[PDB]
Amino acid sequence: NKFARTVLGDIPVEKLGITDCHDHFIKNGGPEVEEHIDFLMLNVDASIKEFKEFIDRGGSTIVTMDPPNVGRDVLKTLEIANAVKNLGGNVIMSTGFHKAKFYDKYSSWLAVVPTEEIVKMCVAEIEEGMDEYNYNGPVVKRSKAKAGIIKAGTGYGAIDRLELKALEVAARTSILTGCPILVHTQLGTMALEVAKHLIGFGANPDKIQISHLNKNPDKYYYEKVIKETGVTLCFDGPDRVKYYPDSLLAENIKYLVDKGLQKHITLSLDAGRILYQRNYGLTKGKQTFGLAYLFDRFLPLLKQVGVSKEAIFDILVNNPKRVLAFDEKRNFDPLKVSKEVLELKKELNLN
Amino acid sequence: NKFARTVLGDIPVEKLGITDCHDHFIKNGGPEVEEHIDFLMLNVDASIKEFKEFIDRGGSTIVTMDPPNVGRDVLKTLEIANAVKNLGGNVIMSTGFHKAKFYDKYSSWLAVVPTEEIVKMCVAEIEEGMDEYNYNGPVVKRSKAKAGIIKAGTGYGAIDRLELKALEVAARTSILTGCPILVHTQLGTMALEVAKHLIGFGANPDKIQISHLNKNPDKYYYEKVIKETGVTLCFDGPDRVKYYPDSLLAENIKYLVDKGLQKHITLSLDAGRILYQRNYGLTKGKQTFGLAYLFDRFLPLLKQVGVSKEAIFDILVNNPKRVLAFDEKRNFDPLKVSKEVLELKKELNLN
Amino acid sequence: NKFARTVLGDIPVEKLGITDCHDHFIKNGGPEVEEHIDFLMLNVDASIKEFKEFIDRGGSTIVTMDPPNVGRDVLKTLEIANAVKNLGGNVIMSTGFHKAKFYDKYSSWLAVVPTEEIVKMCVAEIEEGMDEYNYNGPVVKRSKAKAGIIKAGTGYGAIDRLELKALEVAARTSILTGCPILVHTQLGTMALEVAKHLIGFGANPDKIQISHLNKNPDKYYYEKVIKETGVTLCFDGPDRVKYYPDSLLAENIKYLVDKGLQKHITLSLDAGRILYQRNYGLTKGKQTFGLAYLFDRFLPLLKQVGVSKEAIFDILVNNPKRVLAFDEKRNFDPLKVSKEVLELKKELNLN
Amino acid sequence: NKFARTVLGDIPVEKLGITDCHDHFIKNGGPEVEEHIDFLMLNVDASIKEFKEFIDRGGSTIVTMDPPNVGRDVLKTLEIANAVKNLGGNVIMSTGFHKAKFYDKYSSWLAVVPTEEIVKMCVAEIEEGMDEYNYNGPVVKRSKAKAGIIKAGTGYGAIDRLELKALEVAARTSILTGCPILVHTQLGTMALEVAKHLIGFGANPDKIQISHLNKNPDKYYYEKVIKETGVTLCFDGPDRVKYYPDSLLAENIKYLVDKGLQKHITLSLDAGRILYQRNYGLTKGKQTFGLAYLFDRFLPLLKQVGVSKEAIFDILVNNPKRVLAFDEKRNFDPLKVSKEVLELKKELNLN
Amino acid sequence: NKFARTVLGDIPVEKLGITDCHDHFIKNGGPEVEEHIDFLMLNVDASIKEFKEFIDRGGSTIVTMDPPNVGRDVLKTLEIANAVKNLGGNVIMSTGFHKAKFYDKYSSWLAVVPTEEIVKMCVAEIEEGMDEYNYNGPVVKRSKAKAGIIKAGTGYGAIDRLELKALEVAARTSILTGCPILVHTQLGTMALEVAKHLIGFGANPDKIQISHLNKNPDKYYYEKVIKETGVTLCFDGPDRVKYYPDSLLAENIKYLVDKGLQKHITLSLDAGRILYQRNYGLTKGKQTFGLAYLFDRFLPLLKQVGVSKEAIFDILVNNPKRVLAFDEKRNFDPLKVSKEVLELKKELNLN
Ligand SMILES: [Zn+2]
Ligand SMILES: [Zn+2]
Ligand SMILES: [Zn+2]
Ligand SMILES: [Zn+2]
Ligand SMILES: [Zn+2]
Ligand SMILES: [Zn+2]
Ligand SMILES: [Zn+2]
Ligand SMILES: [Zn+2]
Ligand SMILES: [Zn+2]
Ligand SMILES: [Zn+2]
Repeated sequence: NKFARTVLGDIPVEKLGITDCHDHFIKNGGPEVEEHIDFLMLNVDASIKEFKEFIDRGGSTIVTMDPPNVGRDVLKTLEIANAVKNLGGNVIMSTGFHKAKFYDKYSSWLAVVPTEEIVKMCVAEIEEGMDEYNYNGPVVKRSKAKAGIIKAGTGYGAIDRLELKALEVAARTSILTGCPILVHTQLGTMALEVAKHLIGFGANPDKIQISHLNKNPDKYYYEKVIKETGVTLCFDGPDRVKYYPDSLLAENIKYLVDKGLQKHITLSLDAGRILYQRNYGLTKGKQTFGLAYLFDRFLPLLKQVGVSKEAIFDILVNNPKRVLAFDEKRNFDPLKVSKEVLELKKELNLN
Repeated sequence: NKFARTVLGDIPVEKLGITDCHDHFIKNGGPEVEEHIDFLMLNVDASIKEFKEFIDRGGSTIVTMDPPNVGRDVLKTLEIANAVKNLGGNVIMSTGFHKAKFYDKYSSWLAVVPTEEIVKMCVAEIEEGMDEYNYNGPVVKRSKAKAGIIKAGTGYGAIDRLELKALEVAARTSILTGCPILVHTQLGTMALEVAKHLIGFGANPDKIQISHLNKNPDKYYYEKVIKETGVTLCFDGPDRVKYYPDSLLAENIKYLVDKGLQKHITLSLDAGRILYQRNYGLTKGKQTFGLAYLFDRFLPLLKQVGVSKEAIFDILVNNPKRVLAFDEKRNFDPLKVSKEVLELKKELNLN
Repeated sequence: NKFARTVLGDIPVEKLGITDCHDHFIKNGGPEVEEHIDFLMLNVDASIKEFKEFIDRGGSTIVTMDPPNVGRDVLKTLEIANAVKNLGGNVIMSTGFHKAKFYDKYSSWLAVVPTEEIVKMCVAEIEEGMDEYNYNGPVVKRSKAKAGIIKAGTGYGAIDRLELKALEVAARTSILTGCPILVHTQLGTMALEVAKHLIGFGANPDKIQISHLNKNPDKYYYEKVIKETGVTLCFDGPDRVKYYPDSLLAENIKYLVDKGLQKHITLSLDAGRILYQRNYGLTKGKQTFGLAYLFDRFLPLLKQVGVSKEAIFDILVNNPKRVLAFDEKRNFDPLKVSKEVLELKKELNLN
Repeated sequence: NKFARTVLGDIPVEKLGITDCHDHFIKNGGPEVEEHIDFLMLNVDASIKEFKEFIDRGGSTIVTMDPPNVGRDVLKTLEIANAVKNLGGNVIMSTGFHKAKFYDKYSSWLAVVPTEEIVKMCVAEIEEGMDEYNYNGPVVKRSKAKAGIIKAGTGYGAIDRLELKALEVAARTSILTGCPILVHTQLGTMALEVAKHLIGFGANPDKIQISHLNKNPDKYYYEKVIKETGVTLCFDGPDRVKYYPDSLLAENIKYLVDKGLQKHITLSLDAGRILYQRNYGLTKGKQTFGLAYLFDRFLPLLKQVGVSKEAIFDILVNNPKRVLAFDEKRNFDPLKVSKEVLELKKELNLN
Repeated sequence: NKFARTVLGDIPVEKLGITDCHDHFIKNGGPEVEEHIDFLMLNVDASIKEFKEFIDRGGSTIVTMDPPNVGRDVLKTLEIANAVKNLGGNVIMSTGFHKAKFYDKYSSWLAVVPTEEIVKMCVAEIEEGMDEYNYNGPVVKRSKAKAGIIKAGTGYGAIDRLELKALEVAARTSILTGCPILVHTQLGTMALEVAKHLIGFGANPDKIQISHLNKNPDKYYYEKVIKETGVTLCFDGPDRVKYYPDSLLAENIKYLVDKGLQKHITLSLDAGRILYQRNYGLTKGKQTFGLAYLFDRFLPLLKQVGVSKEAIFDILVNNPKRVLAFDEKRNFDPLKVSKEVLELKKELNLN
């Protein structure tokens, strides 16, 4: 009797269906918008339209990976989820943290608040309800919607002490609530160490997804991470030509499948800029691709390069059915934390 | 029987002595540091040495104007206060807000949390204790030290809707607790309108300082603001040549005193960059001026252009003793808010 | 028996009334918007409201100084004019050019097209109708509305060769049509030389206004320019604190009046950024000053520093009535251009 | 009996010879130069020397792809063409448009002037003569030289509404005059959609080249575009290491040849920065590669990876003889435009 | 029998005539040019013509204040000097250093080489001949031309430890050789301390000029510096409207003269950007002001505001004849350095 926690309540995992495991609709301000205006995405109407295209093509579930302090909007996302619920659409929202670059290293709550206290706060979003004020300040107003996954983030070619902190937070929260974990890696760097640290803390590899490996297109590395740790690689990459062509990802996915690793791969669009969805594009007077592109162009390319229907079905349906399912709750035991992790925490002044 | 609220406790106002009404020692990250590395000031020893030169010269009290989310550091500022208390040094800390530039207009708590609830949070800093975590997230740990003034801020040539919200917060908190108010203006613009709105909300002009008028060196405007509203103008500007020479502030002050407005003037250094203090300067391998310059150079210049010792004594001692003294508490009545302010809030979508 | 040429037709100069000699409402794209998004001003309703406030205070005429290739929008500006005509509002539009910084120095029509052909195009806007496509390409579609002044612009501390060319275009078009001229100077530099070159070309000093001298607050210079050339100084500057305080402009205007030069001064707000008007400011969620500030704040300051009622009446009414009045048409004789101007044109490679 | 339209007149296509399908010599100002001084290219002598090296290696024709408003220089390009005509050199110039980013979205003639009128202006450059003033304003002075191709451009990962407008201008101009079309794509994105839209408007796929696919090195995509639409891919990329190594392009071209697609490929250097030509390089005191590199290095690399001498002959000679040849003139019939295109124009607010 | 040291030899001070005490003609690369292309000044012919206008107006001597590492060009400046010597023109060149901003703080020779060794190098330039390679590396090739003054520089609102070192270098060189000193202040800040420090090292106030006080227009400050130290203030400022109007400097000079301080003022244009000279301006296709403006515009303004002809003769002729005259050689005794200076060197880590 396994379940996934959607903003509208817990569902049996058999109801996940085809799942986009890392995406966006609303990004309401926050540090990312600070980097470029294209990250501001505030249109419920355009988001609903895009979600309906995804559903038209066969999809059901979208995991919106915005942590409370970086863009997340509970109220507007709830509007979307309610608009598509009668159509079979599901939304899972996230608690937790993004990479350190997005938090003030001197005075942010990630930096200053004891880990145990931050855990209580992320547990509360998984089990009681998400803060409608997104943990922006001292006033909290909890939604009835709960988060169903927790996030952490690592930076370019380095795991910052605060990132190791957030990973500990992810692991403990997952340990305590049973919830899945997904981690943003920057250009697909430090993926192996992210998995190792999470597992070293006590997290279940079965519940771990690592995003953005597409930006480090090293098929050997992909296979190493999977075989050494048992985690799952959530790829984005389709229609991101300023990074890498679609063909590059299709062939690296084929390799992993040929090596028997098809149960450890999920897909996403990570459409987290305004021009990365079709309907959002229209609001900007532009023709752009969005969620339908996955079905209209990328999956056919997977088939063309020789990935089987069966492996595609694992990627879209069975793998997410597994990695997003809640585990049973457990106690967190500090004495089970690996020595490698403890020694790193000491080196990084985290205790 | 009036008192001022210092971080070490309430003191009779006769103990304030010569008072620097707007300054800094610790700025611990935050949005300002984002603009320039020089805003990052993290040295308690350097701070204490500088406070001791200020005291050596005759000073006693420094009001550190850092609102919780912009640079404020309760723990480190307490270290500084404790180091000089036995020299008769006093530190007053601030609650409230800075100008809107420093808050995410979409998702910050200033933008999203109801005024009433923000007021509760600022009142608690004045009456229970400041959050050691500086209100930068949902976990709060209150210090024994309380804030003794509340801040608001306005931007260049404009009062943003969120700054009008912070001004209502400042007025409400002040009304409820009796605490003084100090408002940052940007280049000394909108000073008149800040005064008017605060009074319109029901705040006491006797408790209101407006900072930075020295950056809009308009003697007629100074006089207008003081005569029309009865607030106090807190000038910084000594050793700020990239803006205006010391002589200009000296002459403008001479004019106000000659007009009979000496009770409406306070002074400060606003040394909110690392090269604005002597001891901090030495930590970056430079000779720089700081708090002692007020006495060694600027007051002699005041005397030189013809400001009397009595007027100087009001500026440094009697004025602060008045405007920093807590008022008798009142209840806030929203129906007594002025029609001009009600109309503005409607126009800015605040109600 | 003189007329001014408004976008709704020529009017007796007695109908000009209180005139704002340099301002803006619509800035639709162009080189300025490239410098900052605040230069984009596209709101007809907000413009009309601001215009009505100006009329409410006693104003009648506004001269929108937008050359065709820099922001001008004939269609939207006509909407504003028609909205206020029944209130006695007048709008005068501009042909000609901005400072060289706004024109490609290699390939723009300013750089490349022979002066005589450019003159014909500017004459045509004065005498047949403004291009609704604003001279931004090879297709022209003329409005029934004609321009009633021509602009040129000079840059910081320099008159560029293309700017001398635009000065020649201005002088020739004014000579041929009788139209007035207004020149933008950058920070009030080169104003004397602008005056001299135009007169050198054959332009009537009586038709020439030079803007932005307020940004070079040198009373002796103001006096020199007026006494040596007889042109008119159009000041902006109220509520522009980042440059200079209102008080400085007032006192410099008092100086000029005291020297007998009150017939050579006009006033303007030059509200050419979106936060420089009250109603535009509301569209961005801010309280700001705009056109009414001239009457509510700056004119009373002029009185307060001692400028006579007659001088204010000249500045606001009689001087605009003189400088905006069309001259009798003349022919331009090139062999009559001053020797100073001829030599400079050789030096700058303009033949 | 087919001709190509060179700046020196129409020539039998058999006289095209080896053809560089996308290159540059003169870039006189314009928006690109605004991006980087390196785009400014003004040296006729250096350009003629480079052209002579190209001829010395066996080249004959160079298509210079500068649309009127972005860099184009009729006078100087004619100087180049006249200097090499007796050496067998041919120059073809372009009318039409660059990508939207290079035009003011509010006030540029692309934005504001009705499509039909723009078409007339582009047909005129093809059939009467190019404007020596490059359509940079309201004065036109036609050269005897005519353009022999029309350009459009699309931006990164999107076709802007104005770009769809320029594509319609390109299709209509080609249908009306018979001229060929070349489209800049940004990083090789949206190539398939560009092809379908042009075709949708009624353009002859046989007349269509699309540039920059080399920047999206996806052999499957290249193949899809060619097979589904019949257009021709004009690659640049030799000696552009900051994007991709020569080897990648060579291997992708080999792939296309192996799949039977060798008739759908042309080559170019797109030497549109000053350090992308040997002789221009010399003027800046640098050793750099230029046009000769095509023959000295890249074509030998194509042989090395196994591209047949026939495929290479097709790429350099036969394919350009087909794609650059004028079609018989036709009438444009709006009712023939595809439903997909019509629906998109509605979605983009283009009627 | 005093002499000044020009690049063509020692001259009797009576041959100085009207002397521009801080200016430029050639700025050949260096750290300044890295800040803005406008600092690049390479035109000997334009420089000569400008010098000739200066001479035509009555001027004789120009002190070019470029220290060896920042822009200085011995070869080209000699060309200029040689072209005007027969017109009675003199060029004095400089040794020493600019402000610390222009030297690598970690590894520049100023940072790393012991003070004593640097003094030897600067002494060599005054006494044997300037390095034609400008001390920009290990290979030295001395000109027959000697430097006739030594420079030092201080930064904004601070004297950097490396600037104190350079001040020590300046004092020691001056004490050893008798040469005069000129110090650039940044925005006219720290002028008092520069004076005190040089004096505390043992330099003669009679030989000291401090530049750029015009950027800190505080008349009381000017008087304090002169009255307390006896140094000379070298003003630039004419036609630098982006800082301050000419009228401000004229009035502040009038003040100093009225206080009996006319012997302590020199003048200069500091035309150290390419548009700050008339002839250089012409090479850029612009009309600009330069050296002649001193005589045509600024000196008449001085008279206008009431500065006497005798005060003006001092500023131009008598004062430079005093401050630029060599002192008799003396010995440097480090034991005689003021306690204030010793104390600061310890605080700044300079031992
Ligand atoms: Zn991510
Ligand atoms: Zn994402
Ligand atoms: Zn402030
Ligand atoms: Zn401050
Ligand atoms: Zn202007
Ligand atoms: Zn303007
Ligand atoms: Zn291109
Ligand atoms: Zn190109
Ligand atoms: Zn300098
Ligand atoms: Zn200089």
